[PDB]
Amino acid sequence: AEPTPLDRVIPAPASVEPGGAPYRITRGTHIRVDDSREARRVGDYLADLLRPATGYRLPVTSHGHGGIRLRLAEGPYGDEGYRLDSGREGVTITARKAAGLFHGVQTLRQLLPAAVEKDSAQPGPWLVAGGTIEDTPRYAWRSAMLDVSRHFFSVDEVKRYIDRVALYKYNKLHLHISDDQGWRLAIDSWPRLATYGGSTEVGGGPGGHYTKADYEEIVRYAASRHLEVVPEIDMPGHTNAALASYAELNCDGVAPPLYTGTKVGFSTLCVDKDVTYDFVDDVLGELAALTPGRYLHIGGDQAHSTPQADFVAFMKRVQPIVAKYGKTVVGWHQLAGAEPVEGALVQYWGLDRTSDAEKAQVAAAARNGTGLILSPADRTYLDMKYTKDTPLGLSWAGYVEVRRSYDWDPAAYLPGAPAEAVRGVEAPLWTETLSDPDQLDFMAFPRLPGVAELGWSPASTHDWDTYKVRLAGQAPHWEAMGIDYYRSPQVPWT
Ligand SMILES: CC1=[NH+][C@H]2[C@@H](O1)O[C@H](CO)[C@@H](O)[C@@H]2O
Repeated sequence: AEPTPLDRVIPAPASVEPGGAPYRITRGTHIRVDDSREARRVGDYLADLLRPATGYRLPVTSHGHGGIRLRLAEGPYGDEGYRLDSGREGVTITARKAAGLFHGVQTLRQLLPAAVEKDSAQPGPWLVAGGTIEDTPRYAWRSAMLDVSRHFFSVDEVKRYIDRVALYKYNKLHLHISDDQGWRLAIDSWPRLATYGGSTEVGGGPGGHYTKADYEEIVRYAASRHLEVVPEIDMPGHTNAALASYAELNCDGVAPPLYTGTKVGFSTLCVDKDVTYDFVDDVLGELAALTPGRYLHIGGDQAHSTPQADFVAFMKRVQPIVAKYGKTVVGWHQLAGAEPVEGALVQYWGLDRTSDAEKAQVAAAARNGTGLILSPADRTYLDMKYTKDTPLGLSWAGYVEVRRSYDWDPAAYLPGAPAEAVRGVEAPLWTETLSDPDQLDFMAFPRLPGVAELGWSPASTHDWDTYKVRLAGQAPHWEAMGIDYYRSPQVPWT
């Protein structure tokens, strides 16, 4: 009978001005896109979302009057923002670019009743609160990571996770496609990596890998949901799958057995063998050809078997290879202490218990111009248990309930780091313990939207007490969408 309030959206929109009567979507509603082919793709995506639960035809049309209009226009919304106007006559989403229209659609779906997400016809009514939202993002780096190395996830399961992150306006998908327990991408020049290095996973199950066509399909689908794919080939540590596949990559020339455990820090590429850099060049060159995004993530975490000076020598030689293939380096924050090249970004995954000296090394790099991606392990690691009783996940970084994950400020977080060095945030989901897509959802939700809100919303909107009510408001939508989630006692679920 009553619309959801115009402000009950995550991320919190930059500006919300409620007023006037709601729009009611009915069988006469059309989706109008004018003559833009870019807007027509967004219109078709919206019609796909709405047709099952409404049962309405919802034709996507160039001309029309009233109804839902998606309009590309010059305006003050940048590359990702939009304005959404709703009243008795219709709803109009205006933006500079298709990504902004797409973000406005993600808001519109949160404004609609939870039953709109159902996959068969529902009664409605389909109300959208009256007023105007004007919305633009705080940070440009708003990313979610999936580890498909520890347990492998199929192309369709990666698409499903893309659809989860698209709900909350993430714009980057970091795929961790190599580790000790699996190598997940076909490399034509090193064909044993995928067939043998991809042949298993944590726990000894059958593993799998993406053919180049599978990977292209993941990239294409991600782009259709306005996610830029950031692939990671972790080096020089976390390389057992590669080392097990090619004896010659090992310092002693002996291939180790495939690894199906969960320990870390034991593996290393051979920093002083020429073949090591031919291998990296070949692999990063093939990956670049599949990567229309700007970045290649070279990892750099837990190289505990690589002495410091060898780690530095290795990264000095590898960073220029990323440049050669026309991309920007991203590494885990161990790179900060190993001469990051100009323009390289580092991903901070430390926690409150990380040494002060280690924090200061990252802060010094930031002060020196190195951009920071924040993903603290005791804040935004979605594989981290909520409490001691969580049946999945890890607790190496302690326990991370919903409020802990949300309630901090990226601009005022790492001591000594300039706020302008912070490019944004990431919510990584590591998979030592997760082996099916429902377990992924149970650990991703309900913290995933909170990290998206950190990336997107203005600092002035940040407030746990009001955010938790917006978060409780998502639960019926997730139930209609088939998403399992942790029902935290911190959140006032209805
Ligand atoms: C960057 C980073 N290195 C470690 C750490 O994060 O924790 C993950 C599990 O939470 C683990 O899988 C990974 O090897």
